[PDB]
Amino acid sequence: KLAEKRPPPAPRLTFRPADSAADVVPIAPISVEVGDGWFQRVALTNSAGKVVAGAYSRDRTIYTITEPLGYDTTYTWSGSAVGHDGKAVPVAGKFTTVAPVKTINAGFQLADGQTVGIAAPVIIQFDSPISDKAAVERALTVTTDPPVEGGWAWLPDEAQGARVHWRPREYYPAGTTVDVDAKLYGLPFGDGAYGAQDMSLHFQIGRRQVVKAEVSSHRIQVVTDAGVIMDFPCSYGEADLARNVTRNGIHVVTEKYSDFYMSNPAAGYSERWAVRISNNGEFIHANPNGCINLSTENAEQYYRSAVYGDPVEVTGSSIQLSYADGDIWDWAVDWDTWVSMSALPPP
Repeated sequence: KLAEKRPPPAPRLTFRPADSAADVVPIAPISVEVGDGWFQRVALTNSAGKVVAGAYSRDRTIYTITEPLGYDTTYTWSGSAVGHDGKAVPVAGKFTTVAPVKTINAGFQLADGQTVGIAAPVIIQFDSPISDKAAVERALTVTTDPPVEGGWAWLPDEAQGARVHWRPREYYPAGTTVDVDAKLYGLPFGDGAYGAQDMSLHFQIGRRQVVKAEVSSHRIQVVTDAGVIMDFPCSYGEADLARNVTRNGIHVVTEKYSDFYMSNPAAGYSERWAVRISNNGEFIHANPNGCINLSTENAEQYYRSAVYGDPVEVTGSSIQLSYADGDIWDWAVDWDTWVSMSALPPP
């Protein structure tokens, strides 16, 4: 004659990740939901007391974290959720994120905001080898305006570590803007290594400028949208021996010196108005070898015009630019060879 009804349910809390889990990836989904009830308060702190941000998805059945976490850190839940009957039951729990075997840092070779020439590669250099290069490359997106075809390619690791290069197939159209996103935080690089940090880079391609360098011509031409703006007598390597041959193929300008003191394989010299076109010791500069030599006042005027990433098309030479010459050799190989240095299939 009285009640005899079985009570309304207890709230059911489901934790992702679950209580006491270790080796949790710092960008994994982190949540807490309640059925048969709604949350009254939820918070997540790390071991040091820093709240980690999150918001409740509607009809407060779920609370989700909205910022990445750290490595080798233990996180605790605190809160309560009220059931049907009105009594509140605690939201308490723990977990711990991964400590990686090592964290592999990386960096771009250009700065955000840089304006570069129509042949600049995007260079990402790491400070360790990389076991799962495909996993890392799949974390790379390049977005161009206008959109342009290109590819990622891995070069042989340097002493500092592995390194990957992005090249357009044809030259960038002058003015193109470039956005590079590397989502490497919490990404396993394999063999227990993890990305150190997400990286992003914004830069612009500058004015179109192409150097035409036909060795048999004893001239160099500098051509922009204004046409031939420089046609200089010059001279190239005598090509007696191989050390004095100007490499064939499309070079990239990297560095330039008003006034410079160098010593490295060729002999050793100190010069003026040098524009470096290879890490092998080739320059456009003044002579008053390997290099392209101009009069001092023609070397100066070119030197001022030049920009990182400008292409230098050398033709009529008998040794083609190569890995053996150091960076930048990315334009000395056909496209099918470039897509073949991707750690992924070749669409």
